[PDB]
Amino acid sequence: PMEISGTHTEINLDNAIDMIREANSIIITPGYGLCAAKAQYPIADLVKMLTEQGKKVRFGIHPVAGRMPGQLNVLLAEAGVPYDIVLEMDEINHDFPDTDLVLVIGANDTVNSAAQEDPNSIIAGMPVLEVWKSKQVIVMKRSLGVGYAAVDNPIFYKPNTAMLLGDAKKTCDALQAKVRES
Ligand SMILES: NC(=O)C1=CN([C@@H]2O[C@H](COP(=O)(O)OP(=O)(O)OC[C@H]3O[C@@H](n4cnc5c(N)ncnc54)[C@H](OP(=O)(O)O)[C@@H]3O)[C@@H](O)[C@H]2O)C=CC1
Repeated sequence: PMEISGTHTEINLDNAIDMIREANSIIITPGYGLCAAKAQYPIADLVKMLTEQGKKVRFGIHPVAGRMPGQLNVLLAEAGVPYDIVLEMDEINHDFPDTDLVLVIGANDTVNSAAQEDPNSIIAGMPVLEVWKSKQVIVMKRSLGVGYAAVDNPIFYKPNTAMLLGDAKKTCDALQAKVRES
């Protein structure tokens, strides 16, 4: 007779819009989920608009994000994301504690805090994008399901993390449309 509970929070599009417009510095950490949904385009256009409003918007790429090395770099460039704002993990990782908002779009293992928090984790020690150190995290995926490493992500239950559930393309399209309504 054993039980363990986990509490996560879910936000709506309007709340996500509020957090986005409230933020001045934004880091986006894309993963396989963005690749699967082909969501590079709506996020590229969103970034473009947010940049035009004076916001600091950049991408943080894990060396092993997606299914191929450098896959996210290719897809973001295909969407026309300026190369200057596409940074690698080792360059951008130190900026997390000083960032207002992190949009985790279709990423999980690459942003899994258990790598540093759970000494008995199968991914313990593995370098990750330290997204949880930012003021606010929005995790954009279809649910609280696992990634490739088939492991639970403790960031889903962190106070500063909000889940924005749904297909990456669908969510990014909606956020792109609402921000355009200005
Ligand atoms: N890059 C490489 O060379 C290779 C990488 N790998 C491994 O793959 C992983 C890559 O990391 P990363 O991609 O960040 O983490 P994951 O691949 O583990 O996570 C991808 C997440 O995206 C979500 N997702 C899938 N489809 C959609 C969708 N259409 N819309 C929104 N979300 C979606 C899934 O959650 P949900 O179901 O809830 O939507 C899933 O948790 C690493 O663990 C790495 O070890 C392995 C071999 C090669």
